[PDB]
Amino acid sequence: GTILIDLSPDDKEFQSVEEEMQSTVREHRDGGHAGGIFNRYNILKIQKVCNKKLWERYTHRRKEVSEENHNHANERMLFHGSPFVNAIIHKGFDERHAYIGGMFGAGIYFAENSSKSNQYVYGIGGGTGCPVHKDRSCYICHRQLLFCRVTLGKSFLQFSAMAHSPPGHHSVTGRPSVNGLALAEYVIYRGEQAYPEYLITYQIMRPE
Ligand SMILES: CN1c2ncccc2C(=O)N[C@H]1c1ccc(Cl)cc1Cl
Ligand SMILES: [Zn+2]
Repeated sequence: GTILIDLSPDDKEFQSVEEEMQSTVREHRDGGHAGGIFNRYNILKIQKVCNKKLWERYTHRRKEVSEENHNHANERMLFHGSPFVNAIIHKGFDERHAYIGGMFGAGIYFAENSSKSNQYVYGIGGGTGCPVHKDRSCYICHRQLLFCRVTLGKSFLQFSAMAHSPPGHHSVTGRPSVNGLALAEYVIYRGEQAYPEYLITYQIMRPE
């Protein structure tokens, strides 16, 4: 029951989502190995993901968390890149979409840096790159990211360089403690704590 609604580039909503995408690009410690080499994106399309049952599943869980955390859901808008994005927008997030080998355990990971999520579009470590050219830095092929509404509740803070949340917490926050320019990454352990709100289609752009 998912429908996708295209946003106009003239729409303030398109513009605010594009700005969050573009402004959160950073350099990565792999020199571009996983995600490719780029400083900005060519945004091709931004679509709103509308699914009433998935939305109600999200808001139900959001209310439970909020009531466990002094009426504070601690909701964020975060990026998610995955080879499962077409399944996620139709079926919702669930344990099949978790990263079993993640550093905070088997969970569903999200990023503040759009370029961090871009590293995972073609799989863990960028897999083998795009299916057409086998190129992790492909400038031709269209990529997709999700910009998701995420309930963190009481988040366990890890200072750093499906499983359960730590007891007494609803998520984990990975705070960068070496790279002064990296933004945070977050993990949830219940698929109901995220809603895939926007589907963003783009290309990475070759630096000039
Ligand atoms: C694991 N990965 C991430 N890790 C840190 C920050 C953000 C992300 C993200 O955007 N995607 C996840 C992810 C990628 C691929 C697969 Cl198969 C599962 C996940 Cl959870
Ligand atoms: Zn390609």
